[PDB]
Formats: sequence, C-alpha cells, structure tokens
Amino acid sequence: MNIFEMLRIDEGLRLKIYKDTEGYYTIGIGHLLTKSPSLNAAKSELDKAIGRNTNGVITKDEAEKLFNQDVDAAVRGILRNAKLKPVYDSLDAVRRAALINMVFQMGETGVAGFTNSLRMLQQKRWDEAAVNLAKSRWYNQTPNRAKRVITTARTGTWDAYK
Ligand SMILES: [Cl-]
Ligand SMILES: [Cl-]
Repeated sequence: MNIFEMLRIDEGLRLKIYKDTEGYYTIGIGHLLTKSPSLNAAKSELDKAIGRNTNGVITKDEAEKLFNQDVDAAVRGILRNAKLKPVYDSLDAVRRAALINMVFQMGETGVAGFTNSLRMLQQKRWDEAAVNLAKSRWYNQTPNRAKRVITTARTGTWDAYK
C-alpha cells in the first residue's frame, strides 16, 4: 500500500463534478474545484484545470493527471512549510503518508494549525497524538476517514486500510 492507493480509497473517483462533504464543487480524486456556490464557476475552474472544454465531465486519465499534481503539490507544500517539515522529517514512511493525507484533504494551512498534535507526533507520543487529533471538527465531520488516517498515524502500519 502507498499514499496514492491510500488516498484513492479515501476520496473515491468521480468523473463528473460533484459536491464534497462540505458542499464544495469537486471532481476526480478529491480535487476541489471551488468553494463558490456557482456550478458555473466550477465548470470554469474545471475547464482551466484541464485545458479543455469539459462541460463538467472528465476522463479517468484526466482525473489521474489531476491527482498526480495534487499529491505532488501536497508533498512540496509539506517540505516548504516551516511547521510541517520538521514533523515529516522526523517520521517513518507510513506515518508520513498520514500527514500527506491530511494535507491533501485540509490544506497546508489547516494541518499547520494542528499545533499540539504535530508536537506529539514529533515527540513520538503516538497515543496522545491520536487522542488530540480526534478533538477536531475534521474528525467530527468525516469520522471514518479520519479514524483511518489517525490509526495510520498512531500505529505506523496500514491496518486501517486492510
Ligand atoms: Cl489545477
Ligand atoms: Cl467519513
């Protein structure tokens, strides 16, 4: 199992614009198109992102192309971030995938804000980190996905995804 397969499980694949959990216009593999209520602003962004006139529909390849760009941006966002970087450098490869999942989902800023949890992740205090991570809107809004990511972080194994 790897970050890509982990995220494709968590986000699904949709070839047609849809709304996310939060209500935002999304497409492919968790690719947020806009937070604007307009489906027309969504089609615009979508067309921009893809380089073509899509009419709200994309091919599998296109969805994969977007996903590759997003995981990449996610990793680079982590390594460019003064709050995130140290935590990541300190982690083994499984737990790293966990932080990457979070950043893909909630943006760098979002995660960078989990101050306390990042600190316990750094100090390798797994259980406590797991408990603190659960005290978040994130966990309350998307409990099953969050529980999965959180267990990956606590344990350093891919069990929750098996
Ligand atoms: Cl884009
Ligand atoms: Cl969920």
